[PDB]
Amino acid sequence: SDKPKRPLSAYMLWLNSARESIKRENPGIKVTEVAKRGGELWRAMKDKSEWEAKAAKAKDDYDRAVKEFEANG
Repeated sequence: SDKPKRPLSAYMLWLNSARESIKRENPGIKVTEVAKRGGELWRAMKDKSEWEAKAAKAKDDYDRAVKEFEANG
């Protein structure tokens, strides 16, 4: 397999689910101003338990899969 979905922060998972809808509604906003606004929708949407818990899942499928990813010496 290739590089597995590395584990990250919850606010990040949502950042990926809104990265496309973020640059669209935004004027090609810079990556530095993309996080300042991404923090408003993140806490203005529903909650974090969605992504946060989701990160754990990648964790299990990440420690076990990375091995396969690292077994390509």
